[PDB]
Amino acid sequence: EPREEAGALGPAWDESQLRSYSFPTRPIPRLSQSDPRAEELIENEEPVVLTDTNLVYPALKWDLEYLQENIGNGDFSVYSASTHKFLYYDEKKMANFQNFKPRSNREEMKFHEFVEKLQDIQQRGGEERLYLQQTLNDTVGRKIVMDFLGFNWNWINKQQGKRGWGQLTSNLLLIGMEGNVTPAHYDEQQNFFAQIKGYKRCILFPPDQFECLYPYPVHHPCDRQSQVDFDNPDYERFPNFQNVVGYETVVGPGDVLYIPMYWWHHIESLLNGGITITVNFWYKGAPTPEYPLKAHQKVAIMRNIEKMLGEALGNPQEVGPLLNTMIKGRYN
Amino acid sequence: EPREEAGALGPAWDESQLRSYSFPTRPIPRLSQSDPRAEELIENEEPVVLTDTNLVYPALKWDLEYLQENIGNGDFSVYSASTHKFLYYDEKKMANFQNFKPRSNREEMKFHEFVEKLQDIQQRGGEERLYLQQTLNDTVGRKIVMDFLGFNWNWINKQQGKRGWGQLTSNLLLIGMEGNVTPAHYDEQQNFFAQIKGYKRCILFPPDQFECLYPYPVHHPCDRQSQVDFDNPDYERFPNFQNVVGYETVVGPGDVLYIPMYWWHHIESLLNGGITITVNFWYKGAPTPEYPLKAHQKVAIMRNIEKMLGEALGNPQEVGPLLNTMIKGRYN
Ligand SMILES: Oc1c(I)cc(Cl)c2cccnc12
Ligand SMILES: Oc1c(I)cc(Cl)c2cccnc12
Ligand SMILES: [Fe+2]
Ligand SMILES: [Fe+2]
Repeated sequence: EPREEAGALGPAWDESQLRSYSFPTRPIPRLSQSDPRAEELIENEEPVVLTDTNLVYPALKWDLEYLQENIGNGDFSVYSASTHKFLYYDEKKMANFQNFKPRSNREEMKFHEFVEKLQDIQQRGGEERLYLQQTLNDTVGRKIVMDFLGFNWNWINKQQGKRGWGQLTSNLLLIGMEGNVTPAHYDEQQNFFAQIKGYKRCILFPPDQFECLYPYPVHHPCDRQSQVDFDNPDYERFPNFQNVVGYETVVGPGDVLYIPMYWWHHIESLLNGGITITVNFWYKGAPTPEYPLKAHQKVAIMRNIEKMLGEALGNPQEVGPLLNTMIKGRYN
Repeated sequence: EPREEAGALGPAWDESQLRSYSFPTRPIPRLSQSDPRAEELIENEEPVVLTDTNLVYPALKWDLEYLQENIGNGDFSVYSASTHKFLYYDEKKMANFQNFKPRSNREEMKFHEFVEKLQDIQQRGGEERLYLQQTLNDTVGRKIVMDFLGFNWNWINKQQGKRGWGQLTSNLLLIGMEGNVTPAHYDEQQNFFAQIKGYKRCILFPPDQFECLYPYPVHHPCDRQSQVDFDNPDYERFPNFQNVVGYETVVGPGDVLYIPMYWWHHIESLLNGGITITVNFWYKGAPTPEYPLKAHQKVAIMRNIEKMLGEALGNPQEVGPLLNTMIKGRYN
């Protein structure tokens, strides 16, 4: 059931704001940071919404206005698509596949310019949507640095210690528009996903559902994304999508979602629900210490064979025919 | 056309002694050792029958009687099958596959005992056939050592030098019974196949016909053999067998066949043609020095991925499902 906001301000969100999908899902547990079960889920690399970290307390005041006034005149990466689906591609790998035009084009700008194109689009009721994805570096204004400084570093660094994780690799900041979807993909890093403004539906799939999810080829610029269009699944090409079962939740201002290493996540900003703000924190996982082997290690292996083959053969286009030659009438 | 033996002794063999097969084949060139074209085929790793090496001149006198009188009382590996097809299995790998009973059972013995079971079988018109495959070591009698000593070492060692090949790894000696088939398989070593007594039909396939030949899984005890039963090919399981094209020849006393590294060979002793004797010499190929990649190197690669996977997963039975997970809806 949708959560009731304090002081009776009404339901935070309602069902009609969520897209409809072919697969069932179960709920991710919402817990307190002090709960022993949350700690148990994290070490066990299972998802968990932590409702009371205060991780990004100072950022909760943030709207566009405030950020405009304070982030300063630096350069911000802005992605742009004529549709609700924001398929991230990888630029390095574009060389690997020629018959692939990007359907979502990046563009650098200043915050006011991003806010410009934002207010405009809404004022002219357009279908174009936008995402601001910017790895928070240095150019940022004094107040925002003060906001940053006030994040709950005690809590997060102590999680990094207990999990024996490696180093904080990045802090993306995300500002998007209502209805924005980030299609299913997995990451190699442990992730804390800190919600700030707006509501996001997060659907997660364990790594053992590799077979139902059909990642793009490793050398493909969409490496790590599902090939399956969730809005129109192709059961002829992707029969095992019919078997997919997700874990689902809705995060709002103050919630931190642990997205474990190698879990798929598909993320959507609520329809008619306004802009969204998230900040995420990524940590390199603990290093390798044993059988039975875990699903994610098997995924590591498939990736590695694929990388190796592309090297040995001098050509990523040849990986697929070599793999078929290897299994046809032999392993299949 | 079948070759005419000197002094008009009649056709060496006739068509009716050859089994009938679903695939076409072309002839391997019969050449002289002095011919520049033979040297050109060898360095190019293509097959060639050399008609005048004198490689095993002293052994041409050998029949059963002579060998009995001279090889001495040592131990000789003898394979035994209730059929014409001698499927060699690998003993180490038997652990890897349980639902596999060997259909051709080995047995050690003395030469007279082998000759015993030979004369008997013929006298009692039986379907059981036998092969003597013995890596010539030391136990052998003085005359046979003298025979050995007289082989054309000048010629063979000078081939090893020119080809930059590594070391002579083995000298099998083969004595079999008429109609014996050795089903298609490939070897990793360069091979000189020296015919001595009887006639053998050798059908060879280049390594680029991997796809039509369907080798068993690398961890299978029949690793390196075709899965295809040439006498009853299963075009449902092995569709690309329909595309197979071989190079064929008939070798007799005095002929040496170069079987290049990684070429498939399927070998059959002529029907109604009596016992056969061969001695083969195997050399480790030249070491690796470049694209485009050669078929055999690609075969090296498929083998390696397969070996790696079996290691990483701690279980050869899991190689196949991991490979399918890796290609299904991804590369196929
Ligand atoms: O890597 C990510 C980006 I970039 C943007 C979003 Cl919305 C994500 C959401 C969940 C997990 N990872 C995400
Ligand atoms: O490895 C071999 C054995 I053991 C027995 C036979 Cl009649 C062969 C014939 C051709 C090539 N290799 C062969
Ligand atoms: Fe992600
Ligand atoms: Fe062989």
